[PDB]
Amino acid sequence: PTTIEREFEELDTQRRWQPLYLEIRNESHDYPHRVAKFPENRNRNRYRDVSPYDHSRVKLQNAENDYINASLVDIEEAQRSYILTQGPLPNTCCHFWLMVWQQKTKAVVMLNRIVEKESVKCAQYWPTDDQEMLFKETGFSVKLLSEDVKSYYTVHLLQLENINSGETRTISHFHYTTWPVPESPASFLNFLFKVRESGSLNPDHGPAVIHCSAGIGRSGTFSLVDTCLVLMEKGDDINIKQVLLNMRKYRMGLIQTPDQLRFSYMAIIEGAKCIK
Ligand SMILES: CCc1oc2cc(S(=O)(=O)Nc3ccc(S(=O)(=O)Nc4nccs4)cc3)ccc2c1C(=O)c1cc(Br)c(O)c(Br)c1
Repeated sequence: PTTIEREFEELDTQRRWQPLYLEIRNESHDYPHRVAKFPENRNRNRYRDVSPYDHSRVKLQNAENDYINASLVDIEEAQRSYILTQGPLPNTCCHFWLMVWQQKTKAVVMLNRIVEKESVKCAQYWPTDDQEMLFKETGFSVKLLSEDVKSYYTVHLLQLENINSGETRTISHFHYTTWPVPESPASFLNFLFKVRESGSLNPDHGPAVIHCSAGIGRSGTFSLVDTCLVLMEKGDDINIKQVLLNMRKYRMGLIQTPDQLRFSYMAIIEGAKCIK
């Protein structure tokens, strides 16, 4: 039994998952997010209570308004860096692809459906058929090259084209389509390591773009499990609470429910076991 397994059982029998999440909420530092609250940036935010910090937000270079609801989450100890962003709005899809191009991003990880519970959680920012999707505001076009439909997720091969220079880039779109938290981390871990197998999270590429609806809940679960697993391969005894609080310095409110926190503990334990 490892230290993480000992702690996981202690929280389970003592039923201390909600006070632990309350501790993480109370110890979370607040950072200024002034740019997100500008009146001109109101239509660029999906939710009023979700904003990127000024010190870690991703800037759209050489644009009139450089703002996008996206945060660069850097973890130097794990040599990992993700871009956690919101589900693009119909008017911010052009900015979403401008960010992907400027940051040299290789893959996009989508952990939500287009509609969920009678509500649209994300705009259709990529084409579903052979028709080209134009984004004249930033000068980009997206074409669907291939699609691999699996049981719980779908992988779309996309072509991001700079319509002004003709340069094209292949983007791997990993779309997890069956997020309820899941009762078992087997499906989530196999989806995460399929993203790992593509080499998209490797340092020779730009930061991968992780996003759900708000980009803090399910995206925080994906980033926390992946980062903690990398830190375990380095032989380091990790403090999952401290790792999560450190990532919360780059984007507010990572992990939204105690169940998401408990699922992150399960995915880290089962993920490290599958390597053994
Ligand atoms: C670490 C990623 C990962 O973690 C998982 C966890 C489960 S689980 O929740 O059922 N838990 C589990 C399942 C099996 C074991 S086990 O260690 O007893 N068996 C095996 N380990 C490696 C190959 S067979 C230990 C824990 C299932 C599947 C996976 C899984 C994968 O699907 C997976 C594993 C590898 Br290695 C890989 O290269 C890729 Br791609 C995906």
